[PDB]
Amino acid sequence: SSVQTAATSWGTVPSIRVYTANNGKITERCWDGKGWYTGAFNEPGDNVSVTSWLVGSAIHIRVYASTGTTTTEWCWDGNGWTKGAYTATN
Amino acid sequence: SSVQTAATSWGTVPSIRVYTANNGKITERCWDGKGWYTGAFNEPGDNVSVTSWLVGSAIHIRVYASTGTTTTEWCWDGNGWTKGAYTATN
Amino acid sequence: SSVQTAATSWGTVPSIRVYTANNGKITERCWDGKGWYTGAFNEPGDNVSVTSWLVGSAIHIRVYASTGTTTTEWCWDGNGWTKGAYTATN
Ligand SMILES: CO[C@@H]1O[C@@H](C)[C@@H](O)[C@@H](O)[C@@H]1O
Ligand SMILES: CO[C@@H]1O[C@@H](C)[C@@H](O)[C@@H](O)[C@@H]1O
Ligand SMILES: CO[C@@H]1O[C@@H](C)[C@@H](O)[C@@H](O)[C@@H]1O
Ligand SMILES: CO[C@@H]1O[C@@H](C)[C@@H](O)[C@@H](O)[C@@H]1O
Ligand SMILES: CO[C@@H]1O[C@@H](C)[C@@H](O)[C@@H](O)[C@@H]1O
Ligand SMILES: CO[C@@H]1O[C@@H](C)[C@@H](O)[C@@H](O)[C@@H]1O
Repeated sequence: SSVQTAATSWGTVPSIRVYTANNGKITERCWDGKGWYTGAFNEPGDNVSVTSWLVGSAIHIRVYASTGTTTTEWCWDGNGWTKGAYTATN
Repeated sequence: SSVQTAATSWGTVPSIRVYTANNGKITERCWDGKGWYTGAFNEPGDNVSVTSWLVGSAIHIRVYASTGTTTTEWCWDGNGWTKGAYTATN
Repeated sequence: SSVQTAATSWGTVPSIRVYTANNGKITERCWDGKGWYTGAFNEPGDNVSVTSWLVGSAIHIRVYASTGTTTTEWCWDGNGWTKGAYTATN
């Protein structure tokens, strides 16, 4: 019905990422202290969750995008978004 | 049908905040080690996400509240809740 | 019928937990740096959120599981999942 969001943040600036699932597409908005901008994340899904962790100053993000019973993990490790090994039996 | 929640926590006590979206209104329950109480956050939304970060011992919280395609950011930085600069274009 | 997910992570290995609400049941998938495996968490809910915090190297997790207007908190504190004191009046 309404759009569905997930958010994560890191450091003390801070950096924030907000994922929005909207009519079966998930997009990303980004804050690194200098204003909101559109991020590179673009994947299909009706539902989104996210978690992230720092290794020093390098951010690692995992976005979990679901359509039906299939959840697909997407990984940011500094070098673009790549499909992760996550599987489930839903 | 069911209500929809988002949660964040910080420190080692810990402090926890649970946001619940219910029939278009989001409310807040709080734990700081001494029992659950109703927090000050009260905003419209059908969907809620949240993230938080520490700057030293000072907590900062961002709650993302959505109704239809409009997501509104709310900010706690120690001194009450204020509308954030987040915009999307959904 | 789309599933709904929540995620948390900790440390820098990292450890990740992904909770999936699916036809009124919430299940758990786990990563601690080897493969993905099925976790012990199994509770009723149409909606799930989660937060976690470290006390030293010991993980503490709180999962908020909602069915209708009733949100139930589940606690991992290193030995097993136990019902938490969380209440709300939804
Ligand atoms: C630098 O690129 C921005 O930040 C990264 C951590 C990701 O969230 C990416 O999609 C976004 O466009
Ligand atoms: C190195 O493996 C990648 O990162 C791990 C933290 C997990 O998210 C895994 O599913 C992913 O493919
Ligand atoms: C001190 O006030 C309590 O904690 C703050 C961090 C906020 O979550 C606020 O809504 C709540 O009432
Ligand atoms: C300083 O700006 C405020 O805090 C930032 C971390 C962002 O959440 C932004 O939208 C908000 O207006
Ligand atoms: C050791 O047990 C595994 O990890 C714990 C932190 C919990 O996530 C539990 O459900 C899971 O099976
Ligand atoms: C010790 O109390 C347990 O842990 C706290 C951090 C809260 O989650 C509370 O609801 C729970 O019963």
